[PDB]
Formats: sequence, C-alpha cells, structure tokens
Amino acid sequence: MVGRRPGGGLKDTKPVVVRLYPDEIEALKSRVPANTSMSAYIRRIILNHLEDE
Amino acid sequence: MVGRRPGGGLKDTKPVVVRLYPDEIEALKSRVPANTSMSAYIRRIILNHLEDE
Repeated sequence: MVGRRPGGGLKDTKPVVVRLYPDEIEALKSRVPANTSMSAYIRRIILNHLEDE
Repeated sequence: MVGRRPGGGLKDTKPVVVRLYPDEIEALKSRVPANTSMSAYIRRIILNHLEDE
C-alpha cells in the first residue's frame, strides 16, 4: 500500500468519454435491470472486464 | 433497425461518458496501441457485450 484507495467507495472513478451505437443503446435499455442505470450497468461490465483482462 | 447503423463513422455512435478507476486506467494505458485513441478504442470492448452478448 504505497498508492491505493482514492475516492472513498463512491467517487473513485475518473470520467472517460466514449461512444455506443444508437440502435443497440435503445435495445439495451429493454434488457437492463430497473434497479440499475445504464451508466452504472456499463461500469459494472467494465469492472468485471478489468479483472478478466 | 434490423441490423444497420447510421451512415457516417463520425455519428455512427452516440456520445456517452463512462467512469473507470484510476489504477485500472493506469494498467490500461500501458497496453494501448499507437493508432486508435482511447475514446474510440474502448468502443470495441463495450460493443462485444452488445452483439456477442
């Protein structure tokens, strides 16, 4: 531990601007959990992706 | 659409902000190519979860 744990279990994430295909965006919201915003949905996806690669 | 996206690779995808953790971005920047920039490079990663999944 010489450089770990910023944010505070909430604001730990830095803003990265990206793009997604409009068709699959509106299609995606039809299959996302109502108790999870599309933003939070993408974040949990990439989170599980970084531990994979 | 059935399987087609808007013409023109400058507006084929809508702009959206995703927030990733600093150390994970720091691990990512070390393995990025010298051709495609981040905002466009990350687009392939999320796309996989749409079309493949």
